[PDB]
Amino acid sequence: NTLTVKMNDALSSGTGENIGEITVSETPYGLLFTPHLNGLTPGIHGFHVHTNPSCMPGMKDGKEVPALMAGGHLDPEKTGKHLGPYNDKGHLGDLPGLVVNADGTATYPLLAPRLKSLSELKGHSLMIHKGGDNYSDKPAPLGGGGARFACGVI
Amino acid sequence: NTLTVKMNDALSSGTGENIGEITVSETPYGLLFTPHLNGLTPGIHGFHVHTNPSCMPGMKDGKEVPALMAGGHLDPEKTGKHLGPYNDKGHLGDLPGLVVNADGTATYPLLAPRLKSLSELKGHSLMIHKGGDNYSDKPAPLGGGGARFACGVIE
Ligand SMILES: [Cu+2]
Ligand SMILES: [Cu+2]
Ligand SMILES: [Zn+2]
Ligand SMILES: [Zn+2]
Repeated sequence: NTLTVKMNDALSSGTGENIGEITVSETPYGLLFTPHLNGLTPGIHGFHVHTNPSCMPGMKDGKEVPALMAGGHLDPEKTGKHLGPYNDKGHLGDLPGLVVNADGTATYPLLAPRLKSLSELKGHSLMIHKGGDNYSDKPAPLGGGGARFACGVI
Repeated sequence: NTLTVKMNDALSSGTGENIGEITVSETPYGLLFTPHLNGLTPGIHGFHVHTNPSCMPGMKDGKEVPALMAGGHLDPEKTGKHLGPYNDKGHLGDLPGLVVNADGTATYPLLAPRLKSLSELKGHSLMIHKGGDNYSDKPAPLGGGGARFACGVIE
């Protein structure tokens, strides 16, 4: 049982290059996200599930913002707080930071214990930000992920 | 709720330099291993709990092998299979691969959902191998961790 999520670079002018795909599976402890991607800045990237089934860019006060139409972080309990994949009090869509190797690839598997079923990701999207994620709204909001680099509807 | 384990480079002649410590904490989802290490090769390293409370070098077939006395991967139900930290059918000691940044540091926290109490780690050891870990015995046995680079013992 799997979900193959294709990921594409998000541009302010639209959808860019494909950079691989992410395969999600169920384990006795939660959903496992096993990436197979390339062309990413080495390091740890914010990685979250967003509300809307779209990666389309959008205008914000007159400026085009990449993958803006994705909406915010999946948060069916309107917590309104970014606390990470290990805190039952924040965004349910908060996944562990994506690990990007030194050669630009991402292969390290990520476990999101709070997510249990493949039906929970239906009608949403997976996002990879430019920045990292400190699993909090301080000092920088939303973990400090900043701009949206790549996105997948799934 | 916390546990600290000092890690030391493993050499054939004995215990080497200290490279920091790993703090283990209990969470509603299992044991969390938060490393504070340095002096590792960038990338992903095999990271597992080993049976024996020892990091001393041993010898096997003509050579001195670093931290050999630590024994094998903690496997209570003698599965004999290295399936990773999310598979109940393998080594209970199988932790997620250790993430080492580009500057040789290790800080990325690792969650091992299969362990729920600090007590389960008592009388064992934590191991950091030279190679990675694909959570399988194929193509290479034991996720391909290979040689033992650093080790720490525990109560
Ligand atoms: Cu996000
Ligand atoms: Cu090992
Ligand atoms: Zn969030
Ligand atoms: Zn193992």
